[PDB]
Amino acid sequence: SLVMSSPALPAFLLCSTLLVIKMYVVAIITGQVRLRKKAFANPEDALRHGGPQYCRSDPDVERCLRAHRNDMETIYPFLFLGFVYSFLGPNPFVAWMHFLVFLVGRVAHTVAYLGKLRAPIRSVTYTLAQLPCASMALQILWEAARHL
Amino acid sequence: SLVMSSPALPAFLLCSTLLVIKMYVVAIITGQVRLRKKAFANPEDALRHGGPQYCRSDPDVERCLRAHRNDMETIYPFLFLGFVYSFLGPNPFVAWMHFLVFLVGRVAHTVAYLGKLRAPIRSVTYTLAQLPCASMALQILWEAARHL
Amino acid sequence: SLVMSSPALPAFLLCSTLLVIKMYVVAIITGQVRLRKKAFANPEDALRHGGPQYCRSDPDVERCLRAHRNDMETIYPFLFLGFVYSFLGPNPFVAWMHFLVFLVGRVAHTVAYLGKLRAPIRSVTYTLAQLPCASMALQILWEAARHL
Ligand SMILES: Cc1cccc2ccc(N3CC[C@H](C(=O)N[C@H]4CCO[C@H](CO)C4)C(C)(C)C3)nc12
Ligand SMILES: Cc1cccc2ccc(N3CC[C@H](C(=O)N[C@H]4CCO[C@H](CO)C4)C(C)(C)C3)nc12
Ligand SMILES: Cc1cccc2ccc(N3CC[C@H](C(=O)N[C@H]4CCO[C@H](CO)C4)C(C)(C)C3)nc12
Ligand SMILES: CCCCCCCCO[C@@H]1O[C@H](CO)[C@@H](O)[C@H](O)[C@H]1O
Ligand SMILES: CCCCCCCCO[C@@H]1O[C@H](CO)[C@@H](O)[C@H](O)[C@H]1O
Ligand SMILES: CCCCCCCCO[C@@H]1O[C@H](CO)[C@@H](O)[C@H](O)[C@H]1O
Ligand SMILES: CCCCCCCCO[C@@H]1O[C@H](CO)[C@@H](O)[C@H](O)[C@H]1O
Ligand SMILES: CCCCCCCCO[C@@H]1O[C@H](CO)[C@@H](O)[C@H](O)[C@H]1O
Ligand SMILES: CCCCCCCCO[C@@H]1O[C@H](CO)[C@@H](O)[C@H](O)[C@H]1O
Ligand SMILES: N[C@@H](CCC(=O)N[C@@H](CS)C(=O)NCC(=O)O)C(=O)O
Ligand SMILES: N[C@@H](CCC(=O)N[C@@H](CS)C(=O)NCC(=O)O)C(=O)O
Ligand SMILES: N[C@@H](CCC(=O)N[C@@H](CS)C(=O)NCC(=O)O)C(=O)O
Repeated sequence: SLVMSSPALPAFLLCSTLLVIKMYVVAIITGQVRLRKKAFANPEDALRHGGPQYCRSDPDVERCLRAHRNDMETIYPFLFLGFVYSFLGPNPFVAWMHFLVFLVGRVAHTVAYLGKLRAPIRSVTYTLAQLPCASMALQILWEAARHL
Repeated sequence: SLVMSSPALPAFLLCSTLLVIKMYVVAIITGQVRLRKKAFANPEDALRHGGPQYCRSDPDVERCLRAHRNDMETIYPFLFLGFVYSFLGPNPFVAWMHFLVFLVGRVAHTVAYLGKLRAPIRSVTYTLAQLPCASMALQILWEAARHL
Repeated sequence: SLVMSSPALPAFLLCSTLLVIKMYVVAIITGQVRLRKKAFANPEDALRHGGPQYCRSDPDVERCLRAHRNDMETIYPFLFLGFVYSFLGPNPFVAWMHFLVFLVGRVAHTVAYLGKLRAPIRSVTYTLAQLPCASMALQILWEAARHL
């Protein structure tokens, strides 16, 4: 199998796919909140679900959208950086640590966001998860630059 | 050519590039709607196009932005999942079907969204397109996990 | 090193990683603006930073979010298109030019957006940067289609 193209690749693919699934979970939760709170973004949706007054904003729907947006601001860059980093021959354990810190930090971020946990818990989880991303980005920069 | 690195890859690259172009079409439509409805997001834009009163929201611009955001929530994960899945040696026809269902579902989603089609047409197209994404994600999970 | 899998790859990886870092800079700036203007998105954040009245919108925070969103609408597609394009055996100089126009255009876009530069400076930088993206997308389409 081509999953063994590099020793770090299986770990990267596991963490990254779990994070994609975690984003899908946020999308599904958002839909559930829209239904339960009757807060739809579109008149056509609202008319099917009780009337035009249900095309409206809701603070919990907005919170779900913020968590999903923050995921897009961070997880998408990781999918790129982690893939490239997997092929730079990093120490297997060190690579695993980078991916695991990102995975745990991001899952914790969504829990802290949707769970409305006290500040600065969410901010700390965000920062933690970005650390391995910064590390991988710098490593890629050096490797790319030196091959120019 | 390296497009033949796997039998499923050409189909994946065709569908994924068409979807990127489809996102670009949404960006261009959004700009056209801003101009036609004189609804700009920035004072500097509004002042060039008739006055400060034209820095304002518009329901059709907001709808375009929702479609584009939903694209980012779904097409970007597909670009990752479909690329990896192409290298897991899937049945060629089965892979083609996964990519085609996603392509058709997503094009239909944008038509249903921007066309203001009755509910639940958009919701159904969304769900349809996510099915092959869930399928690919699970397959990647098993392949990655078993190589740990 | 696997960075030399294709002659264009090091240049692509350099430009793409710099652009990811540039997105991270926008995220950090956004946080600084939230703090300085006391405009937080969440009640839990506001209560830590002076009171519930500080959960509020701010035009500069909104502008930062627009720049970051526009980045997600454009840089993420580039990460995909440029990666694939690097493996289609393009002329090295021509490829470098595609990546450099995108890099310069996007950095200029963020400067024009956050700097509130007069129209149509931002719109021009956006258009410039999209040109190589359109070019790469078409090239990928032909290469993928002909291998079906
Ligand atoms: C992400 C994902 C991944 C994998 C599979 C997925 C399958 C479905 C799926 N949806 C997202 C939530 C969405 C939703 O709840 N929308 C509500 C608001 C508008 O009105 C709707 C009709 O009443 C209900 C749903 C169930 C229609 C489709 N998402 C998926
Ligand atoms: C996505 C894509 C892909 C490939 C090539 C592309 C080329 C351009 C291009 N734009 C997106 C729409 C955008 C727009 O219509 N903005 C209006 C609102 C603000 O004010 C503007 C100046 O009056 C008009 C435009 C034409 C300036 C640039 N997009 C592209
Ligand atoms: C992108 C990136 C890349 C690499 C490393 C990074 C490290 C941190 C980092 N943050 C983004 C900005 C964010 C922020 O300023 N938020 C303010 C608003 C809410 O309240 C906060 C607590 O008072 C302050 C911060 C510093 C907590 C975390 N970003 C990073
Ligand atoms: C990957 C998806 C993670 C979902 C985490 C959801 C955490 C929800 O947690 C809940 O949050 C509520 C406030 O929103 C509180 O009232 C509840 O006490 C708490 O259980
Ligand atoms: C604001 C703090 C966030 C930045 C986190 C820095 C991550 C450190 O990253 C490290 O950088 C070194 C020098 O480039 C490299 O030699 C290491 O391989 C890399 O792990
Ligand atoms: C990939 C881009 C797909 C663009 C699909 C646009 C569909 C527009 O469709 C139009 O929608 C209008 C309401 O918005 C209706 O008034 C019109 O009858 C209908 O033709
Ligand atoms: C809520 C319903 C959405 C989930 C769609 C499930 C997609 C099924 O996906 C299937 O999963 C099987 C078991 O892992 C695998 O053996 C198959 O290869 C895979 O196609
Ligand atoms: C990659 C990050 C680029 C950051 C570019 C920030 C440009 C800020 O530029 C500043 O903009 C202000 C208005 O916002 C003006 O008042 C100042 O004159 C100007 O210096
Ligand atoms: C609206 C204008 C934006 C579109 C920019 C067009 C970019 C041109 O792209 C070119 O297309 C040719 C034909 O497919 C190819 O032969 C070239 O390799 C490619 O560089
Ligand atoms: N887009 C972000 C940029 C900065 C950021 O990502 N901050 C982290 C830590 S405070 C966060 O969880 N932001 C909440 C959010 O993005 O909604 C924002 O507006 O806050
Ligand atoms: N961000 C989405 C998450 C759920 C979702 O993607 N739902 C689909 C089917 S109802 C959709 O088309 N949502 C419209 C949208 O994202 O604006 C939302 O707010 O609805
Ligand atoms: N989502 C974009 C789509 C069109 C676009 O990307 N336009 C460029 C050039 S005018 C832009 O800088 N838009 C500003 C923005 O996205 O906030 C929008 O709403 O304008």
